[PDB]
Amino acid sequence: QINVSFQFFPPRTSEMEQTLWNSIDRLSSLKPKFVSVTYGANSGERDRTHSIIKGIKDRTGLEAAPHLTCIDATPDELRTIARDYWNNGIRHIVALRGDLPEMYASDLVTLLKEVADFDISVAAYPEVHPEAKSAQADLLNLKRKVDAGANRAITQFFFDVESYLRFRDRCVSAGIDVEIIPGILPVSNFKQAKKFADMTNVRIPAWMAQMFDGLDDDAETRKLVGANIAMDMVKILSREGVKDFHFYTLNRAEMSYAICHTLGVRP
Amino acid sequence: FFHASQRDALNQSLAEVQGQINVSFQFFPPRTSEMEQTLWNSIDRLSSLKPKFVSVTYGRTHSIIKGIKDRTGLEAAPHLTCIDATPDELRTIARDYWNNGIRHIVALRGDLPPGPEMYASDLVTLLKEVADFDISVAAYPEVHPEAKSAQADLLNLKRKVDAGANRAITQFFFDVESYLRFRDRCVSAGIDVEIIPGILPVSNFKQAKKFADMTNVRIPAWMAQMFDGLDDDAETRKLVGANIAMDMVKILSREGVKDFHFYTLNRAEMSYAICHTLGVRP
Amino acid sequence: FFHASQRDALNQSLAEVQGQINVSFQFFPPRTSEMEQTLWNSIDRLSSLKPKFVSVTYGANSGERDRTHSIIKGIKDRTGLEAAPHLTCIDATPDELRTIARDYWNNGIRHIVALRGDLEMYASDLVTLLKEVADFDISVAAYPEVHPEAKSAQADLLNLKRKVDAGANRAITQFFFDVESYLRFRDRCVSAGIDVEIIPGILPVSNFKQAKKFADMTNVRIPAWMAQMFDGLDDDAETRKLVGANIAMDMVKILSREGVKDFHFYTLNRAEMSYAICHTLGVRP
Amino acid sequence: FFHASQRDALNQSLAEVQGQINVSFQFFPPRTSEMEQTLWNSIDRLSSLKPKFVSVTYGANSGERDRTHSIIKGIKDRTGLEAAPHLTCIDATPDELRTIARDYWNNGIRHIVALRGDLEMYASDLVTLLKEVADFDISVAAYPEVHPEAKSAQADLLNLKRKVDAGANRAITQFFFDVESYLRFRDRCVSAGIDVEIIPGILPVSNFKQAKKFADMTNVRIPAWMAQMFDGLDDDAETRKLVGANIAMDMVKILSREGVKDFHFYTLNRAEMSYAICHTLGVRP
Ligand SMILES: Cc1cc2nc3c(=O)[nH]c(=O)nc-3n(C[C@H](O)[C@H](O)[C@H](O)COP(=O)(O)OP(=O)(O)OC[C@H]3O[C@@H](n4cnc5c(N)ncnc54)[C@H](O)[C@@H]3O)c2cc1C
Ligand SMILES: Cc1cc2nc3c(=O)[nH]c(=O)nc-3n(C[C@H](O)[C@H](O)[C@H](O)COP(=O)(O)OP(=O)(O)OC[C@H]3O[C@@H](n4cnc5c(N)ncnc54)[C@H](O)[C@@H]3O)c2cc1C
Ligand SMILES: Cc1cc2nc3c(=O)[nH]c(=O)nc-3n(C[C@H](O)[C@H](O)[C@H](O)COP(=O)(O)OP(=O)(O)OC[C@H]3O[C@@H](n4cnc5c(N)ncnc54)[C@H](O)[C@@H]3O)c2cc1C
Ligand SMILES: Cc1cc2nc3c(=O)[nH]c(=O)nc-3n(C[C@H](O)[C@H](O)[C@H](O)COP(=O)(O)OP(=O)(O)OC[C@H]3O[C@@H](n4cnc5c(N)ncnc54)[C@H](O)[C@@H]3O)c2cc1C
Ligand SMILES: CN1c2c(nc(N)[nH]c2=O)NC[C@@H]1CNc1ccc(C(=O)N[C@@H](CCC(=O)O)C(=O)O)cc1
Ligand SMILES: CN1c2c(nc(N)[nH]c2=O)NC[C@@H]1CNc1ccc(C(=O)N[C@@H](CCC(=O)O)C(=O)O)cc1
Ligand SMILES: CN1c2c(nc(N)[nH]c2=O)NC[C@@H]1CNc1ccc(C(=O)N[C@@H](CCC(=O)O)C(=O)O)cc1
Ligand SMILES: CN1c2c(nc(N)[nH]c2=O)NC[C@@H]1CNc1ccc(C(=O)N[C@@H](CCC(=O)O)C(=O)O)cc1
Repeated sequence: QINVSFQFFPPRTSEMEQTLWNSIDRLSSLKPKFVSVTYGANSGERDRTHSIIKGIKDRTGLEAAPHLTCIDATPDELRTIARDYWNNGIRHIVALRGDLPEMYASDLVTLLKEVADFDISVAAYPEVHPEAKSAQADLLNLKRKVDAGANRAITQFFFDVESYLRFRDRCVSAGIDVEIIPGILPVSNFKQAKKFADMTNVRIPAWMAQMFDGLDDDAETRKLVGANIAMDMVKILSREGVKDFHFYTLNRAEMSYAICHTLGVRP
Repeated sequence: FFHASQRDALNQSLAEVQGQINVSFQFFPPRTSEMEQTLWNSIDRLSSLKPKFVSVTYGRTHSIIKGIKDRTGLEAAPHLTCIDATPDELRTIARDYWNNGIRHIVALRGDLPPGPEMYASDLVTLLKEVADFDISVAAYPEVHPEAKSAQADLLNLKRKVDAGANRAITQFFFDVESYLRFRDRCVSAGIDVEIIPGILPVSNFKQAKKFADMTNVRIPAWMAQMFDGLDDDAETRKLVGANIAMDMVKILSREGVKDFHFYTLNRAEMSYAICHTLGVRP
Repeated sequence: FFHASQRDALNQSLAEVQGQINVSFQFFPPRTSEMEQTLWNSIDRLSSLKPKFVSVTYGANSGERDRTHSIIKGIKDRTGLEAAPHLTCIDATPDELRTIARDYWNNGIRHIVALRGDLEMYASDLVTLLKEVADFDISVAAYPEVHPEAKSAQADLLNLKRKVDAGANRAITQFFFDVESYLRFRDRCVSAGIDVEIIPGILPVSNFKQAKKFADMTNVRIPAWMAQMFDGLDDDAETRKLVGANIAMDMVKILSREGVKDFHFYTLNRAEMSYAICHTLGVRP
Repeated sequence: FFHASQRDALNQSLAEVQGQINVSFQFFPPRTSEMEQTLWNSIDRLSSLKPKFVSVTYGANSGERDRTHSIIKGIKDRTGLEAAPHLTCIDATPDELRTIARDYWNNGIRHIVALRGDLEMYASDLVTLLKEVADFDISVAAYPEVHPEAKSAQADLLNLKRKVDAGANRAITQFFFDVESYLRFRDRCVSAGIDVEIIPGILPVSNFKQAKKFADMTNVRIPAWMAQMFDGLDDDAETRKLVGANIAMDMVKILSREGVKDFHFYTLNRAEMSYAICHTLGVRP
């Protein structure tokens, strides 16, 4: 069947905290294989990420994976943190280098596997990481992370489906045998999605830009339009063999819940 | 891999139709104060899309038409049936409209009261003489329940067109292939009017399904499965329904359909969004 | 490598159709000494490709019928090719049209492109009138994207059927750049029971600014990618030529693979582009 | 309508890459006054496209090193663009090469295309020698269809790896017409652990007779459809240009869709074709 995972971020306000827990209760009913919580060095720190992870586990029993980065952290610190997480039931970590230099994501994967037999997920970039020397180098890096122990790759979001398909083919050609899980970003706020995409070199098709044109002050239409795009995307990916999806919920459940419904993932 | 590129091509072609598609909206006389307000709010919202025309069902209609015309200046076409009316009484009601600014009328026989020898074709002819109205009639891609056969039903539409109907609006449908095959059959039968698809954006499946079973409109298995389990989830139903309708008009648009009629159920949200995807914007 | 493979397959198939494609060329009466010279140069160059026929337009409401007739005569005497004059009925009475038709027939002109003409009778009326005069080969216009004055796509399609039923044995389309529109229209013609081949009219574009204006007036869609391809080339005739040839070559390659074996070229009296496109279709001297 | 849809998708994607493609142009030392003039005209025309760099060949065993150096200097002073001289080691001793390298570096030449050269040391030896002289940007040749003298495809691939490991930061391919061969080679480079981008060398063909001879000598395959496309055009330069442009435009469109964002053009000192191909890639003045 189809497996799904949901990504959340640490709330910074009382309002967002309420929204998040509402979304977790709603989405947990879909029995995701796992959920994850992002890390922001200047937007919550490791303690806030960990707190949310602990809260999810206690409230839902679901496997919750914290996103752990290695910037401004020492190897000894990372080992101590990893040991603590393991001994506390956290056995899946999304290993990342982090949004800013001594170590790269592959170094963290190796460090984590030395501590314990963690389930590890790493970032993949269908349209190439902005800092990569080349597409070839970025693919060789993903192979490096997988070879170090990563169990699966989760991709940066994309809106050009062929870009993901072509990337998946290159991964297979390179001998990367783990699942390349598409990270899906349901878009309700285009202005913000466009900003993020431009910063990560993610192409926004001309038809998509036109689809959101003139909707700056029409939230309702943006939601229906964005849901249509996301549902169409997962439909095509599903037809192309994708059996795993990771949703960038941005702490909202409505869109991701509905998209999962169309994939047959229901309570 | 082709599925991906085909979708991009479909989406891009849709983005390029911007400002070339005509749309019409259908409303019904409100039965409560809440609906009254909802209706006028929707008319204001939808009026900004500059529809070719809007229509009002008839089971107060005359009032609604005038109100819409005297408020937006849109071509408000009232619906007229052959129920509870005599061939002579349908004439006084017919010239009153022309002597009031109403030149477009949707001619139908009408739903039979729960409890005549005059059909819609007979009604169309009974209007052309009074005056040269713009007559729009109903077409049934999946065949009208009472029709003895598909061909017989098709010939009837032709009869209604030859009588003076300058356009046909279809019963709602969810099987796009059925509409396309029907559109082809119409041309083969010599019907030279466009067969405007009537689109019903579904938010309440339970109710839509009941209406469908009553009008002989088929609900595809994939659609039934798509709405299964959402009886108590209005939010998901709306996103799913919008997706279905948007996918429909997108496919229809690529097939050359440049005219759409929306059964708004007096709500603007869904139809407004579907129009947005078709490039119909304020 | 889907795209790469699809390309090699498309290219090889095109290479294999050599000696199976029929082509026709459309010219217009020269208005200057320079254009007169250009036209005859193009006629000699293109005649070497042995087209099934060539045609010469006649601007409706122009009153320059004699020019069209003169050019047609010149082509026949100079090349021995079948030359078809375009004839419009919007600017002539039935009697005048019958006289014009009879003279054509007696002058050995047995193929006429019957049109209503750019602004009482419609093209179908002209077709009927011509068949009554003599057993002419008659070609008529088809519109994949619907004629701008049609009350509906259905009405326009039934009109084509009327012209064919009246005696037209060839249908030539308005130019287009949306290949899928032509393919869908071809299927719709079958649904309407039209049994004549729908010959695509190909317009090789070198001057985009002018083609865009023409397309806008005729309801012909210019894809966004095409508008982008010509953006910034207003003063670069060389690049426009290469880009336009690429577009036309791609178009006929796809149409060829779909089974089209007849092409009508709107040459604008120039031979270079049409000659090269024909070369890719295996139509060579 | 698979082929039609695939075309529209490919074309729209190409339109959307505008402002994301990097290009470079290769020239050769003019041998006559006419060619000298042609070259500078091409350099001015192409420089307006802001290429990442341009390069100038040096025929091994020619003894005309000065010409290459002179042209490079002229380009830098006239355009301010990065100009890379090609340097071969088959006709010079290590000491001579070190002197040549030092002078380039002191003259502001920081990018060299290091080659063994057309017939003791191999290109990898030159790469190592250059890096020892200074921190040069070094580009080397790659062969998707395997260099004719290689003992095996594996040996040739490992040789590219050796050159990259020695300090080369760019790989530029021999020209090709079999797009799938390049794509497969690109994947094989990843398998070999080569992390530099493999830049496709594009040869826009106008004179097929000459390109065929060159291809035959370099082991580059000419597809049967391509040979057929140029058949019968020996004395038709106009049609050859249109056909060749069509081929190159189709090639970069497919490569672009596959993620290639860097292209190196073998201009043969002419600007027209390369300029137009760049225009389709969104590289415009
Ligand atoms: C699914 C997902 C979740 C994420 N969650 C978060 C989050 O919670 N918090 C946060 O801060 N960020 C997060 N990010 C963003 C991420 O941290 C940034 O993309 C970051 O710049 C790189 O992280 P990485 O793990 O991909 O790094 P790496 O895999 O180390 O890659 C980073 C760059 O270094 C290059 N590289 C690798 N090894 C070498 C080498 N030896 N020499 C030279 N270059 C090399 C790569 O090719 C690449 O360009 C996420 C991204 C994804 C796709
Ligand atoms: C766009 C649209 C708007 C509508 N608006 C309204 C509205 O405002 N009010 C309302 O009351 N209803 C409305 N309806 C519903 C409609 O009135 C019903 O569907 C009704 O059952 C048939 O109407 P008709 O106009 O199709 O009649 P007809 O076209 O006469 O068709 C009815 C049946 O008679 C058959 N038939 C025709 N002539 C003969 C003959 N001589 N002998 C035997 N069989 C024959 C036909 O095949 C068919 O089965 C609407 C429907 C549509 C699609
Ligand atoms: C291959 C080709 C060659 C051409 N050559 C020339 C030329 O040399 N000179 C020139 O002047 N123009 C020329 N034209 C342009 C052409 O004359 C215009 O497109 C003109 O507007 C329509 O001519 P038609 O023959 O298609 O007319 P018709 O087939 O009569 O169609 C014109 C319109 O009338 C409608 N129609 C048909 N019958 C009726 C009816 N009974 N009642 C109401 N509407 C009806 C049709 O649907 C359509 O919208 C050419 C076009 C093509 C595609
Ligand atoms: C982008 C580009 C630019 C060029 N510019 C020029 C130019 O300006 N001037 C000019 O003269 N030529 C030029 N050439 C042609 C080139 O010099 C020839 O292809 C030449 O035959 C090989 O040069 P190379 O640098 O690839 O050599 P190398 O990489 O040394 O390879 C040549 C052969 O030696 C083999 N090989 C490598 N090491 C060993 C070893 N230790 N033992 C045995 N075999 C080995 C390789 O597999 C291969 O078959 C260019 C080619 C390209 C693709
Ligand atoms: C781990 N995230 C991430 C990444 N890639 C990089 N480089 N960095 C990241 O932090 N890829 C996946 C994910 C992307 N995160 C995000 C977060 C917010 C928005 C955004 O546009 N937020 C809007 C709308 C929120 C809403 O839905 O209401 C905002 O205004 O917050 C986009 C992507
Ligand atoms: C003219 N209408 C009509 C017809 N066909 C027949 N036979 N009769 C008709 O009146 N075809 C088109 C249109 C269909 N009308 C309708 C009206 C309501 C609903 C419906 O499902 N109503 C629900 C939900 C309303 C809502 O969205 O709030 C209801 O419970 O009222 C469906 C079709
Ligand atoms: C019979 N023609 C025609 C028609 N459709 C209509 N409505 N009317 C017509 O006359 N369809 C086919 C053909 C199109 N004719 C033309 C004629 C000129 C140009 C044009 O753009 N001419 C430019 C460039 C000429 C050149 O290439 O040198 C010009 O400025 O003349 C386009 C289409
Ligand atoms: C560095 N060149 C090169 C190589 N490979 C090898 N082995 N040797 C080389 O010198 N690969 C890339 C490039 C190819 N150079 C060339 C040079 C000329 C022609 C050629 O066919 N020239 C024709 C036409 C010139 C024109 O277009 O005007 C000629 O007759 O000069 C082809 C490839």
